[PDB]
Amino acid sequence: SISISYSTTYSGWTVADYLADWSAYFGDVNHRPGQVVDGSNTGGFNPGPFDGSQYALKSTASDAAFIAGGDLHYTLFSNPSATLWGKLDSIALGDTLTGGASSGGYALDSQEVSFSNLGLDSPIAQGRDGTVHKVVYGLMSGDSSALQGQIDALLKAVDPSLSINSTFDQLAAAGVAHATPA
Ligand code: HEM
Repeated sequence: SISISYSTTYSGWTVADYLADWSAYFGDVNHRPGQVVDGSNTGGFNPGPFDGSQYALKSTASDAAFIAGGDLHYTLFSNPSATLWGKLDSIALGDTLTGGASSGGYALDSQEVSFSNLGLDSPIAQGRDGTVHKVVYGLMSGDSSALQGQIDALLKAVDPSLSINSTFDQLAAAGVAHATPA
């Protein structure tokens, strides 16, 4: 089942409000044709260069950052082009990204919320329609809708009363979340 970690700061927030707000603040890095700039809005893989157990990206304007964890692959120019696919187990949100391939991984100096045991697996053949691609490219674009839809499905699978409209505290009471010190 999905497992959610949250700073006590967010105990009374709904997941949806937290995500809508975090993503709006992270803001669109404009990773689109004509605007991709290596080292500015590409993010990076560990160990990389285009595959690894983590993909991480910091905002081009705020300190906000996220880390996707699992077994991830980016096709670059190979068919189907510009596709992130593979197994996505976790998404961590916060600010102040640190690390990288030369450190052995990425971390957030301030990790606010993480969603683990996501169990998302997208085959390469689905290309940019795959869930993994939609979730992460949505985040890169300042749009947590795809992530929200996957979290909602995972929460309903535990119990239909649970959803992104539950508070983190409600989800902790339901057995799927736990707090970390603020
Ligand atoms: C090491 C990380 C990455 C590098 C170096 C990279 C590089 C590129 C390059 C060179 C382009 C062509 C457009 C341009 O140059 O302006 C591009 C486009 C694109 N990339 Fe990335 N990318 C990375 C990560 C990702 C990730 C993780 C995703 C999805 C989750 C993604 C999704 C896309 C999409 C959707 C396009 C536009 C495709 C289109 O509409 O033609 N990229 N990327």
